[PDB]
Amino acid sequence: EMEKEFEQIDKSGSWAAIYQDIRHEASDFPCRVAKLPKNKNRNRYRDVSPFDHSRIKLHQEDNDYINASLIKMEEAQRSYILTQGPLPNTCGHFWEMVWEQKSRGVVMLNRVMEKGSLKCAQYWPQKEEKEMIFEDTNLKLTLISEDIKSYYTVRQLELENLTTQETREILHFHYTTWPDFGVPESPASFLNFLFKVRESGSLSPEHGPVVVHCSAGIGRSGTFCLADTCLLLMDKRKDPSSVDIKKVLLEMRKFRMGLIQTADQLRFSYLAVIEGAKFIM
Repeated sequence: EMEKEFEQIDKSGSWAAIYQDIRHEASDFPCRVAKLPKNKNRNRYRDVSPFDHSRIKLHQEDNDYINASLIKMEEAQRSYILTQGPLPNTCGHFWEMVWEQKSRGVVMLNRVMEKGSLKCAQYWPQKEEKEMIFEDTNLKLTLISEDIKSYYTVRQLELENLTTQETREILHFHYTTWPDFGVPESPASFLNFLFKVRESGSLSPEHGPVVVHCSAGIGRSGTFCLADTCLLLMDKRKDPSSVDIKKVLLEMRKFRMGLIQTADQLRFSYLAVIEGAKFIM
């Protein structure tokens, strides 16, 4: 199984080398809209832009820009919208997207503050009596319930379109235990978090694409999507050992750049997929 390849990369300590080749082979498409001056304040990092061909467009006649890419996995029959962590001024857009794309879940893989800095705005309400209102996109968000576990937290939020008065329930899955530096020591927690999300039905086809974010929306976000898809494939293909992580990662990078930011996260993905293959099988 790919575990063989895994143990061999380790024996050779050639991860950084395997990871680099991935970067070189990675697709490179234009990001015209993202780089336009009017959308400058709408991007978190200068080096993390969405390709034009796959960016999510807000349903605003005005400005339809939001740093977010739709990753469409044909064979796995799975789609994800990867995005950067909401900025002070793009929280309304963020929710407008969730609303227009008919998303059921939002997966957060970072803490609001990491390494003594703000990795993203507080875009959801912390107390149920203090709803939030985004006047620019005309949406209301209310905390309904919050369940705090050891490595993650699940929140039931209510999103209302103040325009149409229509209401929807968004499940917010927050992975709170990713270390400030490096990757998790054990894929155990990550895989459970993944399974929790799957169980919610947030990944299922009847709903829009699950929104997934980190700070840049490529590192931990890549890991999440890559593990999920690879597991689905091993799960539906006649020959599970035929699933190639490297080929899938490149298929994903056709939709958003930089997924998996380190040779170390790459290893961890390999790890997660393998352990997850065992818990399933």
